[PDB]
Amino acid sequence: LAPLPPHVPEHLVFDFDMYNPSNLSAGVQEAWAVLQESNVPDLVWTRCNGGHWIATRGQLIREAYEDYRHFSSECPFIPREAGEAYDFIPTSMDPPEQRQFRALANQVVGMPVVDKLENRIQELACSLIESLRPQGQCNFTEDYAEPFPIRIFMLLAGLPEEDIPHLKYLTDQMTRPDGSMTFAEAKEALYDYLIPIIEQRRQKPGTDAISIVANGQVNGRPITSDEAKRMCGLLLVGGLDTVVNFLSFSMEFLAKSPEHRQELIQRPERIPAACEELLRRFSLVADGRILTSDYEFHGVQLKKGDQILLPQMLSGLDERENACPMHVDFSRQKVSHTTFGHGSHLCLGQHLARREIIVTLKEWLTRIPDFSIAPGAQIQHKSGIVSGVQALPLVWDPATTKAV
Ligand code: HEM
Ligand SMILES: CC1(C)[C@@H]2CC[C@@]1(C)C(=O)C2
Ligand SMILES: [K+]
Repeated sequence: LAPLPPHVPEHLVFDFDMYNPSNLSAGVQEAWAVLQESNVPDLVWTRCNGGHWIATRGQLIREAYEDYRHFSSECPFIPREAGEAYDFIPTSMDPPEQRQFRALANQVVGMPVVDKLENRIQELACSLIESLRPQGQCNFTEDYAEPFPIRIFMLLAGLPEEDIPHLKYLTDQMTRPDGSMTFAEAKEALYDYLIPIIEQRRQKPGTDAISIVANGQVNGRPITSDEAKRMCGLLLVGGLDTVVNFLSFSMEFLAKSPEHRQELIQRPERIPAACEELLRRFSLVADGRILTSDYEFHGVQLKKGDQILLPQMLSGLDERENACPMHVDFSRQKVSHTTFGHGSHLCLGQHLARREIIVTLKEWLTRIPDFSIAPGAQIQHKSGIVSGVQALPLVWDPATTKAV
């Protein structure tokens, strides 16, 4: 626990640890939701992880993402040393400067590429599921959650699949560090990987995402090698540590809820709406901002340089935003969340992510309609900048499945 700063009143202290929350065994979203109990103020100070503010309600989270003059993306991660080393583009930049880089990132991960990759996304989902179908069991995180999104990103990026173990290790040290590497060390190893590839693709431009970023233009002028690396690094993290985790939270839920499986089996056209409700209930990201100057926000004095965690996960879990927020309702009329961000840094890979999710739900339920958590298993979650699932053993009777 770090020393309570003079300007922070004792009454706003709530020592929540975002990398190892106290109620983790009840589920990671349940763990973070203890910040929304009756007794907790809208804005708390935790002495964990060097000390920082935590906005616990959607209203505050949304408001702070909107106000980039007061809440800057220059230092967006806790701990402070990770935020300071963080220099990915466009996420480490505030408008106006940030905006020219979004258009180039959109070219490689936006709807354009989702349409280039439509056939391969569909084919890989169906192939991986058909291969598992006759087995009557799988380790979902290793057998589908990782390979499906990761192989698609490595295809898009023109990178060999043999590089996956190394890159997935490094990306995971930036979001759920095990202690072996600091953020700065993981980030520099990621750049060390990309440096030579970017120079080669600048000399001999190809069709892959690294070539397109490395030879791209930003508001009509050529991107620099340095800028290309800082954008590429960010795409590698997005590709290897977002959807990968979300798919396991969703499959864990479906394995525990036969009535929700039945609803999507009976009415497959509800899968897009089901995806959005699952994106709210199993929201999983939490980054934040740094105060650019002293500022009074919602009755609380904030000081220049103070870090504030604005958990994207928390907005849709707020009861003031959604009634009975821990219940999954595929017919929920107004599904409000900030799972993909809020403000000018809204996720650019959200269309790729929703396609991957929707394809997985549809193709899994077509072939393996009935499945459950392996008998006796207790599913364990992990927390960080992006939360996840440690392992997800599933079982089913092959006699209830069908080959397409
Ligand atoms: C379930 C999946 C995903 C979730 C929940 C998610 C969540 C987020 C969030 C919350 C942000 C904003 C961060 C901030 O404001 O500091 C963000 C930004 C971004 N995400 Fe996604 N993401 C997902 C998938 C992806 C994928 C597959 C990619 C592909 C690389 C990707 C690429 C990006 C990019 C490039 C940005 C930066 C936009 C900017 O800073 O202007 N994301 N994402
Ligand atoms: C917070 C995020 C999910 C968003 C995209 C990848 C991520 C870890 C970043 O560094 C930005
Ligand atoms: K920084």
